[PDB]
Amino acid sequence: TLGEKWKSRLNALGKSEFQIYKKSGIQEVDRTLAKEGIKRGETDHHAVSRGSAKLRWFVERNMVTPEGKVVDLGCGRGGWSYYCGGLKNVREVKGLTKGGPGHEEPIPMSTYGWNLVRLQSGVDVFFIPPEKCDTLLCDIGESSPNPTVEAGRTLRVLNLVENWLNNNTQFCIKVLNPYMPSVIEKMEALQRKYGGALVRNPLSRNSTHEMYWVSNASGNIVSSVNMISRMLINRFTMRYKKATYEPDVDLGSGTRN
Ligand SMILES: Nc1ncnc2c1ncn2[C@@H]1O[C@H](CSCC[C@H](N)C(=O)O)[C@@H](O)[C@H]1O
Repeated sequence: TLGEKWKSRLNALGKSEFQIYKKSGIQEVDRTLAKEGIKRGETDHHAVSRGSAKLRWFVERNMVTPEGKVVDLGCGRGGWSYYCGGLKNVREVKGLTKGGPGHEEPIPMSTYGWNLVRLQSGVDVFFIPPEKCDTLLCDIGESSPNPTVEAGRTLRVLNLVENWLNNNTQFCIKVLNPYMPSVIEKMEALQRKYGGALVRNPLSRNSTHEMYWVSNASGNIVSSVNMISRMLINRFTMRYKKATYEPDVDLGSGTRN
């Protein structure tokens, strides 16, 4: 497929060439100071990761309207959870991850609405009973040189999420590899059953073909992905181009009643 061609080409790049391509013409969050602040123990204002700004991109465009009880599957440090904790119609946020050595452990913060957020690692979302929620978030998906490996991992995530959804469910779910036939088929059925569409976030690096399945979006799946495969391929042709930066998000401080 067109995406697989992109994948072959990506795997043939040298080290230096990869790092450059990875950032060419993408959008980037200015994280220097937020990171230095967290390192000094600062728990107010800062986003634990660039995932906050990433999720904000979708939310400010109403592609996902987090509300009620939010479940963040694979929350990592908590970037997505903490951001939702400060959102108007959100009442509760539950984030889950593996954590442990060689894995991202959630960081305790005092950002706005932190008291509405509960994080816990040592949990493998794939084998715990599904819970009820109003919005389901999931940013799971480890990339690999081999697209068939990504296809399976992706299909696992899609089936995992299919269990946590009902209808009225707001959702933003990462789809690591959306171009492999197997994943495309699944997405067509899921779209057919739960709506929404796939969207490319300008903050995603060129090194990944990741797209997110957002509930409040529309668009033909096959058409979605290809449009993006062509983009990523075109970006290979770029010379001496870097990312455009933007200020990170300020998450406030304070509790919510
Ligand atoms: N089976 C599983 N169960 C729980 N967590 C998992 C998992 N597989 C992967 N993960 C976690 O999924 C996380 C995805 S990266 C998290 C980004 C987060 N949205 C943020 O903005 O900070 C990784 O940290 C990984 O540790």
